[PDB]
Amino acid sequence: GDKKVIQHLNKILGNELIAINQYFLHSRMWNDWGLKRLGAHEYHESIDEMKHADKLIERILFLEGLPNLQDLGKLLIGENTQEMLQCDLNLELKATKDLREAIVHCEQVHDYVSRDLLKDILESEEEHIDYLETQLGLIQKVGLENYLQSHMHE
Amino acid sequence: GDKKVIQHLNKILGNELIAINQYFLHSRMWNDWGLKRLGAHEYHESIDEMKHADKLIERILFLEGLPNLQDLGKLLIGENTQEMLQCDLNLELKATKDLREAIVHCEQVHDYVSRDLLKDILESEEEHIDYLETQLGLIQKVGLENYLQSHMHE
Amino acid sequence: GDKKVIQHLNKILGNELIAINQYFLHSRMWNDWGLKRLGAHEYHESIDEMKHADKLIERILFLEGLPNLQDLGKLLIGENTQEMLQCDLNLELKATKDLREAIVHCEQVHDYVSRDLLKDILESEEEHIDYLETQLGLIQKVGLENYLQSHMHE
Amino acid sequence: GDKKVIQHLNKILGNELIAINQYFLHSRMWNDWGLKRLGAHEYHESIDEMKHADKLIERILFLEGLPNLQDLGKLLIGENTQEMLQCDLNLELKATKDLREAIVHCEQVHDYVSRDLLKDILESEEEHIDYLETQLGLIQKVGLENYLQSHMHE
Amino acid sequence: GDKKVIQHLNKILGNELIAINQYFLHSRMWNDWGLKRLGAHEYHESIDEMKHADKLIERILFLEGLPNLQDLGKLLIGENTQEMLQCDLNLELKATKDLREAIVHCEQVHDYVSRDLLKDILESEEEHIDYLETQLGLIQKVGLENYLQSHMHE
Amino acid sequence: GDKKVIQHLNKILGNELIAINQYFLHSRMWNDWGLKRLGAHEYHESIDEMKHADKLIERILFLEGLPNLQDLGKLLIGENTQEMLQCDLNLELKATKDLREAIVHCEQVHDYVSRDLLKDILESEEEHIDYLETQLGLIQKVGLENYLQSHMHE
Amino acid sequence: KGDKKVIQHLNKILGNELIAINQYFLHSRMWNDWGLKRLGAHEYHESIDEMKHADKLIERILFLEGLPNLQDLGKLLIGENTQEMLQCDLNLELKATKDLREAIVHCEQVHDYVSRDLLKDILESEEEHIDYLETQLGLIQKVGLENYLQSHMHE
Ligand code: HEM
Ligand code: HEM
Ligand code: HEM
Ligand code: HEM
Ligand SMILES: [Fe+3]
Ligand SMILES: [Fe+3]
Ligand SMILES: [Fe+3]
Ligand SMILES: [Fe+3]
Ligand SMILES: [Fe+3]
Ligand SMILES: [Fe+3]
Ligand SMILES: [Fe+3]
Ligand SMILES: [Fe+3]
Ligand SMILES: [K+]
Ligand SMILES: [K+]
Repeated sequence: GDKKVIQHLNKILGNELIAINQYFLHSRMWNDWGLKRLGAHEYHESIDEMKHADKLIERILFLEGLPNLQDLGKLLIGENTQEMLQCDLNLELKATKDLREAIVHCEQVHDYVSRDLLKDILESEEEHIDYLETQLGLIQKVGLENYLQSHMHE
Repeated sequence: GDKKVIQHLNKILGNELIAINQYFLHSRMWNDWGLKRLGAHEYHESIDEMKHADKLIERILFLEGLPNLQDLGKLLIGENTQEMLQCDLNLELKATKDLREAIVHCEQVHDYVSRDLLKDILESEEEHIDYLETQLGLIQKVGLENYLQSHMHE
Repeated sequence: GDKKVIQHLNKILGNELIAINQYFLHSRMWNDWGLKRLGAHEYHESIDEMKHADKLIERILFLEGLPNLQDLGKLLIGENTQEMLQCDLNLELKATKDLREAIVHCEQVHDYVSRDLLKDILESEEEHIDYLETQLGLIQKVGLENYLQSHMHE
Repeated sequence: GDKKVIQHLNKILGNELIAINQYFLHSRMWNDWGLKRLGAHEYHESIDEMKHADKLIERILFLEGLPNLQDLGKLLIGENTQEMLQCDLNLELKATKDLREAIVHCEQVHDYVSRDLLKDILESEEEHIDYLETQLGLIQKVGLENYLQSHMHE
Repeated sequence: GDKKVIQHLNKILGNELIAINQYFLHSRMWNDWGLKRLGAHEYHESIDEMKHADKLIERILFLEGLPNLQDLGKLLIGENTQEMLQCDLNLELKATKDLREAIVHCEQVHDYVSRDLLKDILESEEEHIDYLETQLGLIQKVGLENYLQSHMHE
Repeated sequence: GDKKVIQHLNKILGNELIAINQYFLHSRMWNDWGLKRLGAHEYHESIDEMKHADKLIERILFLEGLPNLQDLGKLLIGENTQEMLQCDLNLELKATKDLREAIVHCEQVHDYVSRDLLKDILESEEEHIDYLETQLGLIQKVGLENYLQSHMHE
Repeated sequence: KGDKKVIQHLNKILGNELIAINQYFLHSRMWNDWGLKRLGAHEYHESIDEMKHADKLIERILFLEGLPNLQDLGKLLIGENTQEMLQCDLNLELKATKDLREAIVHCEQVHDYVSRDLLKDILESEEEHIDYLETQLGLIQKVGLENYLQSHMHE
């Protein structure tokens, strides 16, 4: 296994480990505030990131690298719904950037299986961005109090 | 079966007895107003309190005491959804305090089974607090009329 | 809502609230004593009286008065099976009486729907009387010990 | 069959005929404006009143009088959700009153089956009253636009 | 594992061993006599004590202590029903006492899991006590012959 | 019932009571050590002796003797798998022998039903001997470590 | 509004579960890579138990109005064979067991019995795990390392 691929993989893994904690905490927060629809959705984003992290891990061990679950980067914890979303969105725009750089590297050293995995993960983070923007947009279109009312119940 | 524990059990029973009538009256008031989702939850709060009552009466009789269903304390009856919610919270903060005081005493006299009964009751009373705090929070985040709107239907 | 009708209702409601606790304690006393068939029967009487209180509370609120769950008259707790029965009977003989008086009044002011409610409650309370007198009768016919023996199991 | 009781039945009938049409039109109006949930409720209100009319007609016929389906009094047709609710409420306050006198007369000449019929009808108009009052108050408590909103979908 | 806890556990275990044999013998005695409902209830008490023994054994072994099933204390074998109940009752009073001591010692060295295990055993022994006291109480109220009569058939 | 027969019976019962505790202990020991196929088979051996005891108790009693659950003989506990198996085997050899003497004596006084019951027990204790001897021979044929390995998992 | 020191023990305990979650997950995946699929699966389920404890701790903290700290990750004890891996996990549980015990005493002190109760259940579950670990380790001595890994190839 090419040595920089494993580094790019562990960099993505770093990004997924942050997201898991950022999204989990954010979910629980929304739950404790009684905004249980945002709590459910955010809870699902978090489980998603865990499964990306799992795939990455298996891939690294396969290529004979060392998965680093030790270094946890910086959690972006908002203190209200709108910040909370904007943070996740910032965290995604970042992982989106790193994912692209990795896929480039993989393509360059003919590691097409790793490229494929990254490509799948990227499709999913992009779906997440779509959800996030839409969410922010809807707040402008219906107003914050309404938007929040609509995520009280499931 | 120690006599001071039983004074405690009667005191807790006295609190449940107030909650029952209060919650139930609040339920019927929310229903008369068309706020049926609030009505229905309060009713279930009322019923949960009826089950704790039963538990306390059973325990007391077993311990060879005399359950007091006669002295009924002060109902805190609000006259709108915010006061009503606040009164229930004042009641559970009170009821929670006497629960801890009764627990310390069971521990002291080694009445572990009554300790456990009281702790179950406690945890439930603490979930009720979570509910009430969150509701009050929601009214702030989404505005009174939206919160009430989201509580018309079940 | 005629002002005196509401008094009549709140007064009946007052009697239902005394019946609830009396019968419930009676229930659990019998249960503690190992007379599980009386205890079960009495527990259902206490539930019947709870459903009556509910009907009454709603009607009062519909009539735009204030249900009074704060006042609690005198429980008649007995100390043996025969006394407990005689108590529940005294209490129902007294309930029956206030019910008739309330019906007379509803008729006079033409609140026929409130009268219908009470006549339903009435009938149910006369069935309670019928059960009570039959039990007292049975005790004389089979003897106290036989009668209790037939009420150990469900 | 008493001459005056039949008169009273035909009067109660006249009131039902009016209600049938007023509620049916209000139903279709709310349906036309996209307020499909008021539409549906109000449609059921209309249907109850056709069942009352049918009951009344059979009774008149059994008592050998002539049912009068020819005289239709004044429809109270609102022009917005609030005028429409108030029209129905005025209609039902008037109907209730006629019912009360009708019952008094039946009682007087011992037509207890006609009184029983009219009392059932009465109860049902009182529930229509409870429904209306509650809506009117919901409107105050959630605001006209939130109220209309919650009544768009079924 | 703390050495005094393990001695407590082995002591309790010793109780349960007594109770298993006592309750079982009392069970077959009652069947032999044709009092099958007492026989069957007493059999299930015996079984219950076996489950408690097992759990104790698993715990001791886990705390690397050595389970003592070698020393069997003194049985209290009654000679008629009244006496058999009272024995079981004395045994359960004694065992209760020891359970409470074990629980103090556990809490004190911070063995909160063995505490929990004991608190659960205790509550079950406290239920056996209620059955016991109750049966003794019933022999008074319905008389001895009647009570045995009521316990011939299952 | 012959006075000697009962002594023989109470002796066999004295053997089953040992076996029960010994096997039960051994069982929990193998489960502690993670050897769950031996733990579970040993536990079933326990249950089997519990059933034998129960039959002896019933029979003794029917014969109007006093079952003796008081004297517990000498548990033979091993401290490794090989010893445990060898102990259970020693104990079963000793029981086998007591059973044969009892059978002889029953035949002599013509207590053919007790002979039959002991004969059913005997065939069961010889099945167990078969198992043990086989286990021990399997330890020679495939090696200790292999044998234990083969008994780790259900 | 919960007691400040309780919360601190709570975040502390949460902090222990975040380590267990990662340590256990990596061990699970390593054993999988090696084809020790039975150990893989078991460790995976141990990782999941700890994600669940963490979830309850996060809910409690918030309920008591504190700030859950998912930001500081303590030190993962990664072993490099099956015997070290089990022994690391064991160390990790003796450390967790301890912090848990102190946090419970504190709760009893300030009468927060609902938080005590939550910790007492986590505690039990970690003691269940120590039971498994010690058992596996002892099994390695009784049947031999090679046999033992053999019985943990398949599920
Ligand atoms: C001594 C005080 C009371 C006690 C101990 C008590 C106890 C109980 C219990 C144990 C239940 C069964 C819960 C279940 O469904 O599992 C119940 C049900 C109920 N209670 Fe109470 N209660 C009390 C007072 C009241 C009061 C003041 C009301 C007011 C109306 C009330 C209304 C009801 C109603 C409507 C039910 C539903 C039963 C059914 O519909 O099947 N109770 N109660
Ligand atoms: C404006 C005049 C009326 C309109 C627009 C109207 C409309 C309707 C409609 C749409 C139905 C549903 C039937 C189906 O789809 O199966 C219905 C049912 C019915 N109508 Fe009418 N109706 C009117 C007047 C009356 C009158 C004067 C009566 C006198 C009795 C009446 C008696 C009934 C009865 C008994 C039913 C069946 C209700 C049931 O399900 O039991 N209607 N009506
Ligand atoms: C006087 C001595 C004992 C007798 C006569 C006895 C008898 C019995 C009997 C007849 C059963 C029912 C089994 C079946 O029908 O399948 C049983 C179950 C059981 N016994 Fe015992 N036993 C004795 C001692 C013990 C001891 C000392 C232990 C543990 C130390 C024990 C543990 C158990 C357990 C765990 C069960 C299973 C209960 C269940 O079904 O959940 N027994 N016993
Ligand atoms: C922030 C710390 C974490 C928390 C609070 C957390 C929480 C959870 C929860 C509550 C579940 C649902 C459990 C169930 O009911 O089955 C879950 C599932 C799962 N978690 Fe985590 N987790 C965390 C970190 C991680 C990490 C680091 C990984 C991998 C390295 C991971 C991988 C998984 C996987 C694979 C599942 C199963 C998903 C599925 O199949 O539905 N989690 N987690
Ligand atoms: Fe949404
Ligand atoms: Fe809500
Ligand atoms: Fe509505
Ligand atoms: Fe009866
Ligand atoms: Fe009985
Ligand atoms: Fe629409
Ligand atoms: Fe028989
Ligand atoms: Fe295994
Ligand atoms: K809205
Ligand atoms: K009899």
